[PDB]
Amino acid sequence: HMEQLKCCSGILKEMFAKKHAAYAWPFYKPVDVEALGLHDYCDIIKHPMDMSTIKSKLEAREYRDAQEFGADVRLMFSNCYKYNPPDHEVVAMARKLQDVFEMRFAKM
Ligand SMILES: CCOc1cc(=O)n(C)cc1-c1cc(NS(O)(O)CC)ccc1Oc1ccc(F)cc1F
Repeated sequence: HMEQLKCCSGILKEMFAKKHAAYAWPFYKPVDVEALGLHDYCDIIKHPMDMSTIKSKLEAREYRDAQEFGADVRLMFSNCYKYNPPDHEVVAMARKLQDVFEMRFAKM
């Protein structure tokens, strides 16, 4: 249980690294509704998620097991697929970052 949570920090650190930075940058900080002009984001997305919030929740003790961590990382991607159109640039970036997460998260 304790060993799994330490590995979860390693997955988040890889996602934050310069290697994946080209498609991981719109997921670093929370979705800015006022700056981008996304008036209906809070209406459609009920539970918003970002890499900084997952990092903060992990830095504390919000997740009991790795499954709770995974559910939050998958929520971040699910929010991107629900709100944005299927042909948007951020959707393709979410798929590439999910490919990185799913590969490392499965190997534990
Ligand atoms: C209209 C798309 O807006 C978003 C919806 C969404 O679901 N996500 C996860 C992110 C963004 C998003 C948020 C920020 N700015 S921010 O400070 O909030 C985060 C750094 C910056 C870019 C963002 O996306 C893109 C927008 C245009 C483009 F050409 C490619 C993009 F990738």
